[PDB]
Amino acid sequence: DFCGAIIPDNFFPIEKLRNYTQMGLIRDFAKGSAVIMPGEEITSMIFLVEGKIKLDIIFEDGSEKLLYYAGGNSLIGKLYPTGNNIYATAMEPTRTCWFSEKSLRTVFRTDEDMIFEIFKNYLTKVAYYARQVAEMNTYNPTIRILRLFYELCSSQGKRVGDTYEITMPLSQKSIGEITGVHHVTVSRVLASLKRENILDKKKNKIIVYNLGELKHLSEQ
Amino acid sequence: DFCGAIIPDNFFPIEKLRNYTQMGLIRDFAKGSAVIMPGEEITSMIFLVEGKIKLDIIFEDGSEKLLYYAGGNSLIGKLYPTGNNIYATAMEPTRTCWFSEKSLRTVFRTDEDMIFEIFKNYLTKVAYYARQVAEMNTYNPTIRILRLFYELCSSQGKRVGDTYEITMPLSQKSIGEITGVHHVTVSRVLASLKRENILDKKKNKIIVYNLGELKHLSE
Ligand SMILES: O=C(O)Cc1ccc(O)c(Cl)c1
Ligand SMILES: O=C(O)Cc1ccc(O)c(Cl)c1
Repeated sequence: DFCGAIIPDNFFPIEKLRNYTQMGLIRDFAKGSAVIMPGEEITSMIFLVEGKIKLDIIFEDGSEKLLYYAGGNSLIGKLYPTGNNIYATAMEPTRTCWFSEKSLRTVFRTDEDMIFEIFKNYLTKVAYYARQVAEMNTYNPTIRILRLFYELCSSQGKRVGDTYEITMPLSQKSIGEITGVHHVTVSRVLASLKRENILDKKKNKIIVYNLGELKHLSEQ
Repeated sequence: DFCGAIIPDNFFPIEKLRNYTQMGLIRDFAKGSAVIMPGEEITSMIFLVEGKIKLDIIFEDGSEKLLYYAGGNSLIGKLYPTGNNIYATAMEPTRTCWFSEKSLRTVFRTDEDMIFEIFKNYLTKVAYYARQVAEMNTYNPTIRILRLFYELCSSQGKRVGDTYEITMPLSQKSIGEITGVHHVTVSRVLASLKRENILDKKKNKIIVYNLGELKHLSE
């Protein structure tokens, strides 16, 4: 039931939707193919059976921004028109199941519990983006990066001896896109955290050596 | 079925939940009272029967930001813990109806259409805040104000002679809360639009005198 997310990746997965694929439409996408083409009117929820999708918004002038990444058991909630132009691409071989409104009605008639899993996925999304707007309007770029590391550590960090490890590949490019901070700032902040023996951001994991100092710095 | 919103006010209203408030819990709030107290854990959808609520987020340092305004038939979607500290206050005398998960099961067993109205309400919120993040990362403060005015005109400007009128009280304060732009920028932009005979943002209405020019300046 917990609908917090720290990064916009794998928002509240619903693995149980796999039990209802007969009620929807299976569609596959090779790496690089468009799951949602720019300008395409989507009126389906799109369940990712396995794979990976990058989901962006496109503005009227052609500029493009990351919204989120989605993996196995993720759900794209675009049942109705929203007024946003969306471009979603497969990052690897991807199988999806598309559920129209009518299809979903058959799902919920079979399994009431599915309604609430979907609410939990929408809610996780609203809480994520609503907080992010507010944080962007409150905290400077360096503080947003520190808050991100601190939060990630408290949500996903597992203590291995005298330290915490967060097992995820979080690229500097991805940090930039998620925080809306320019690359020199990202590199400099990450480089000082490593230098001062607080946190080392590696390719495959983040190691936090001093969580109280990271917290303390994030609060300045 | 349209799940757009230009301003964080009266997100996708659900009038038909009025039909089911006997399945929920009616709670009344006086003007100035906390509908959602700071620190309060909420596990109900909260339907606004009548009145008005200002709903804010509060950070660990006690700093606070507007998320939205809600009026009659609005829905607060806080059925599960989110990890955000939320503070919601009644701006007028307010009647609400609180729907637990259990109460919602009863609603949906009765009328399956309510499922989908709630989906529309959530989808409208996601689309609003996700777009706002991306725009904040795309467009400078002044262009975000212009875009706000042009999109409001396009969606609900009413033609009156050579003008378009947007009938709403939208304060300079609220313009800054919505756009994330500081007051001195908001005042200078509004004063320049008025100077240049493009747009006059008055107290209870906004008049657009040159739409094509506003369109152009926003781009
Ligand atoms: O389509 C939109 O405007 C925003 C959006 C994108 C992806 C999602 O999964 C949702 Cl719920 C909304
Ligand atoms: O509770 C939150 O973290 C965000 C929030 C606030 C109000 C709402 O109606 C929703 Cl759906 C979410």
